[PDB]
Amino acid sequence: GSHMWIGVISLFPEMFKAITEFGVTGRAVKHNLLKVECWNPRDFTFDKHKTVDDRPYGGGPGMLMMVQPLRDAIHTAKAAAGEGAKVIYLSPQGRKLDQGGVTELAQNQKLILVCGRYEGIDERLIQTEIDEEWSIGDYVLTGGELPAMTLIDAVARFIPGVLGDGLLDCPHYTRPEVLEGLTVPPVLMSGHHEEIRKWRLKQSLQRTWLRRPELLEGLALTDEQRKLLKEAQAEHN
Amino acid sequence: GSHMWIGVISLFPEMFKAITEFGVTGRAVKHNLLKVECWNPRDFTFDKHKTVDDRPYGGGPGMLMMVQPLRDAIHTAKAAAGEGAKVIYLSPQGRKLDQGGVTELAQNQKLILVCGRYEGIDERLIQTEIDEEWSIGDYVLTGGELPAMTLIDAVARFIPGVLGDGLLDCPHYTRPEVLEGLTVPPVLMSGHHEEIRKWRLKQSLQRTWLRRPELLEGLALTDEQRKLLKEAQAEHN
Ligand SMILES: Nc1nonc1C(=O)NCC1CCCCC1
Ligand SMILES: Nc1nonc1C(=O)NCC1CCCCC1
Repeated sequence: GSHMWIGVISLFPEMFKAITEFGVTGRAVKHNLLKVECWNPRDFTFDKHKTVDDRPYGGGPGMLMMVQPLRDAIHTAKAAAGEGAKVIYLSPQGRKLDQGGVTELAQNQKLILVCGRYEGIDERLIQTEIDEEWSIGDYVLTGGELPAMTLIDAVARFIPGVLGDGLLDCPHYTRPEVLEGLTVPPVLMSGHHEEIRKWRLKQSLQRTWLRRPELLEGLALTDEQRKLLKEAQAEHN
Repeated sequence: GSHMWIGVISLFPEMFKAITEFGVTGRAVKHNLLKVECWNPRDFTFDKHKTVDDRPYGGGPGMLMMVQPLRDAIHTAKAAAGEGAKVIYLSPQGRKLDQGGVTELAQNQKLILVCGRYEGIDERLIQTEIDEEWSIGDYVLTGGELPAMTLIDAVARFIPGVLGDGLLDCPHYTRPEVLEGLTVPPVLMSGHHEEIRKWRLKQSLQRTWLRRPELLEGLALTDEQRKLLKEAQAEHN
């Protein structure tokens, strides 16, 4: 119902087939719940070799994205989007993406994602063309395409019809009942939905505490969560 | 020279064309510096509909990856890799990936990346088949393929011949000298390499301090870095 439009600026638009042609996101595109539209800076060049990079002022080992083709591609995308479109640049210098951030971005009906290549883009373009800068993680990649697709996949899950709480997920079990000597926890076989809910919640609480203690600090646990966590920490001791 | 082999278990192997056919990583594959080999659990099914999912014990809204096809695919990949291969599962419950973690993973000559779909995989498979669990970020995606590709792209940068310090990157500038009233910092035009190096370092220090203060805590700054940062904080005031 509340479909989403995402414009993409990229030198390798065919990379985005990975999300538009496969799985849940592929279905979302086919069903017109999500639309991904790509513009290639190479198409906006004029020199006879279609040059899309340029030398950095001050010297340096690498190259930067050439301003004019990239600038023109962005302007074209903005015009196609109309008013309301938020322009986002993916880079390690951006705001750290988390699920809260995903929910925020997902409120936007229109996004334009600029995918950097080489050593990046001109700083003045960030000032004049980019509304927000985001990062998917503290690591370095060869291009902004994978971060853009990661963002798209993340926000797509919030679009109505695409699918079917601060804690890590509980463990999951399926057939067979015994796998290499390891049995399914009896509570999951019991058929008692309330016990199953509490066990799963307790497991999530235990796993978050053991693996990601800092995530617990940012939460105000319910009475039930405080109790189950206490139980888990007592059993762990 | 120190090429890398990465095995992938995925229901959508064609997604990985995004990294194997394009850009820096595409070149790495063509030049045999990086090899990405995929196995599809669907190929290991036997039922007439090639079923790759299964119902979770204890009930629940979603489905899990079916154990037998996934187990068989993993075993096949391991056999193809031989000894030394580290098997990695991508999920939000994994160890948080950062650049330090990328450098660690990049030491491995062989990796096998298991890409979960649906609600995930059986916990006992994690215990019996998975060596390490990693996460690219605190957000939820539809599948492990994008995280796997993100990891591959990240570690590929450390392979010799693929390409050409705790701080955020400095701003970059290219042509033209004036862009919508915004000029290139004169120091980058000066031709004085030492001044340019110090300005870039100071900019990185300033940006890290303003955007990601916590990253500074984890660093032991050099005498020069302490001074340039002090200068930046004085100028900011
Ligand atoms: N990490 C990240 N989070 O979002 N993007 C990231 C990245 O590593 N992007 C690669 C590009 C970014 C532009 C400069 C060239 C490298
Ligand atoms: N975040 C992440 N970091 O690594 N993987 C992530 C993820 O969100 N993976 C999606 C899959 C994970 C298996 C269960 C179904 C969802």
